[PDB]
Amino acid sequence: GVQVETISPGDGRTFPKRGQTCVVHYTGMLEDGKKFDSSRDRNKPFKFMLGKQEVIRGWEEGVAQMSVGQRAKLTISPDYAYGATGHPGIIPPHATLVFDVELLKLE
Ligand SMILES: CC[C@@H]1/C=C(\C)[C@@H](O)[C@H](C)C[C@H](OC)[C@H]2O[C@@](O)(C(=O)C(=O)N3CCCC[C@H]3C(=O)O[C@H](/C(C)=C/[C@@H]3CC[C@@H](O)[C@H](OC)C3)[C@H](C)[C@@H](O)CC1=O)[C@H](C)C[C@@H]2OC
Repeated sequence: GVQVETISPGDGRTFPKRGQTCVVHYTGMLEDGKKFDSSRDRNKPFKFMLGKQEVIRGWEEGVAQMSVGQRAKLTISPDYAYGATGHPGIIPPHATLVFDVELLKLE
């Protein structure tokens, strides 16, 4: 599944609902620590809509647990990420992933 470990607290009140757009910054790394992506390096917040099957299960369920302003470490088992398939040339098969995610606002 997905573990959510808080880095910095959010408001504890405003949680994303199905049909709302989450605006986040994130960094993604493999379990061994190798960074593979960062919206911060891209200098553009990442947007996705909850309930629209847009993101890996670990995100769909992990970000749902966050409130606006919260920064958290999401540790995600391969089955809640890219599984045995992986993501060609980025995510190897059977990868546990770690995301640093900050929920900036809802739209
Ligand atoms: C068509 C291009 C389209 C690309 C964009 C909109 C880009 O602008 C984004 C900024 C994405 C990044 O582009 C540089 C890049 O992000 C990663 O690096 C990454 O950090 C990641 O893991 N993310 C992104 C942040 C949210 C969680 C997760 C994800 O869920 O991503 C989603 C994802 C890949 C879902 C799979 C869909 C197929 C299912 O079969 C599989 O089911 C297991 C899940 C992603 C947002 C898709 O909805 C949309 C796209 O892929 C991926 C390793 C590879 C991906 O590039 C492709």
